[PDB]
Amino acid sequence: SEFMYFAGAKTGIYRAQTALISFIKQEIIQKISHQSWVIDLGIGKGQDLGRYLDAGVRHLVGIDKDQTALAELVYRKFSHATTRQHATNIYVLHQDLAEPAKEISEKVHQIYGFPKEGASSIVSNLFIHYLMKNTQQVENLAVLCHKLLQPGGMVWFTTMLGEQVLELLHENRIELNEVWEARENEVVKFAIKRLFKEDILQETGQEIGVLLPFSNGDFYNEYLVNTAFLIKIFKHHGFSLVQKQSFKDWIPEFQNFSKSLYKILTEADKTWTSLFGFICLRKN
Ligand SMILES: C[S@@+](CC[C@H](N)C(=O)[O-])C[C@H]1O[C@@H](n2cnc3c(N)ncnc32)[C@H](O)[C@@H]1O
Repeated sequence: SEFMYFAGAKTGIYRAQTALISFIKQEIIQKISHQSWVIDLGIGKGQDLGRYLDAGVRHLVGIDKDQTALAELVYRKFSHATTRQHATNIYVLHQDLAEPAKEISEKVHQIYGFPKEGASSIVSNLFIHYLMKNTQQVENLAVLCHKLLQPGGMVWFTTMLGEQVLELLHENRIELNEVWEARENEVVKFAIKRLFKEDILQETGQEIGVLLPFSNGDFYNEYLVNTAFLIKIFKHHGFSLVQKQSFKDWIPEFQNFSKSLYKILTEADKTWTSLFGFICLRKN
């Protein structure tokens, strides 16, 4: 009897760049070590689960809408055994995070043991763009974060930066349905398809297509995150900006965490990384 699985042959040109992203998420998640209640908005397949465990978070609440992803998080938890401090409890909530923030806050608060006052941190990595659809969706996101947090709680966001993408497209003179491409030794490494007519950054609703790597030109559409607009809506809802910084700024520390991968990062890697950034906000 035999079972065989053949993946497409895939080169390693994304080695160093994806190790940089992992290092960044780890340094961010390390900052909330041993907190009692941490909520993750858009937790997916649990890619950050190893990080949350290494940080000793005590109660992780992970919310996502994709039952398939969440099952992979369950398999990941139960395969792969752990025993390091003191053990994190995990609560997975299957929920569409575009629904009214009041309902989502009620379901979360009904999780056995969730604090009436609220959690200590909200983490969301590469998710908030799904909610940049229109003004109501951004307000909903800020009201949901306000309801789930205790005062002084913090929001730890990670996102593609819409200002930088628009600036990137303009400097390369990319018009409506055209594509910016990275290219390395004659292969398209990264790419962005412009899908907005406007030449000025809109609050909400501007789409681009990002190339999915190792596909044969499959582009997946996302909205642009206007971080100015995001931070401004969060300000209207009781949050102060704490920190806002490009992923490119972790590259020097990265040299101390694997000198090897540091030296292999290419100029296309650095340009792609520059499009992503961290944003910390605190509830007043
Ligand atoms: C880029 S992924 C991965 C997020 C994860 N924290 C990570 O860094 O890998 C974004 C996740 O957002 C989830 N998502 C997209 N739209 C959503 C919605 N309306 N409600 C809840 N989750 C959503 C997807 O299921 C996906 O797992």
